[PDB]
Amino acid sequence: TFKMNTAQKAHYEKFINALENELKTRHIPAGAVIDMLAEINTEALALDYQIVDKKPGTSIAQGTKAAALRKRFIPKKI
Repeated sequence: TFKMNTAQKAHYEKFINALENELKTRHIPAGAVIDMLAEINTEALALDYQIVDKKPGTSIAQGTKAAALRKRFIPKKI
């Protein structure tokens, strides 16, 4: 994330942490992940970056931690 500025990184980390928190108590199905990506990327757009799912069209398992999330949901400057 060395290419990203502080605003982009703050937004991205807020997302990763919130996502980890959601996953404490549930699985998130593939269609919900797609909806989530559109929601967060619409916001990230205003900050000139996007989050890319490296495992697109898949669900996310309960208990998945931030370090794992960061390897799957990768931020890229637009």
